[PDB]
Amino acid sequence: QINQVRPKLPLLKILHAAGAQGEMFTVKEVMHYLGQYIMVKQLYDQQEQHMVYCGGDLLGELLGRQSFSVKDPSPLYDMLRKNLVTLAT
Ligand SMILES: COc1cccc([C@@H]2N=C(c3ccc(OC)cc3OC(C)C)N(C(=O)N3CCNC(=O)C3)[C@@H]2c2ccc(Cl)cc2)c1
Repeated sequence: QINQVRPKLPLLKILHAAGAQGEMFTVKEVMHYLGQYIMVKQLYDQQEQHMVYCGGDLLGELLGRQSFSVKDPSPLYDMLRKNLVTLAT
């Protein structure tokens, strides 16, 4: 209810697969369900949780690659800006 916008359609399918329902979502509203999705699907390595391997996911089939490290916010913001539709650049 923060006058927020809609994400990319495969992101909305990943949110539905997490058990959610929606149209408009913030990065925080996405993340609540995306952390839950990655945990229930196990899209991470138990020993290196600082990486997620979405290149094998719908996020990967959309972007051609979506495997990344969570410790590096700059390339992560560049990916987010393509998967959650917004301003910038
Ligand atoms: C700005 O938007 C973000 C984008 C990417 C990452 C983050 C955040 N970084 C981590 C996280 C960080 C470190 C880590 O391990 C060292 C594990 C993490 O969780 C993933 C494995 C799900 N995320 C988590 O969900 N967490 C971190 C906090 N505690 C948890 O149990 C789960 C967030 C996340 C992950 C993926 C997405 Cl698509 C969205 C949100 C925010």
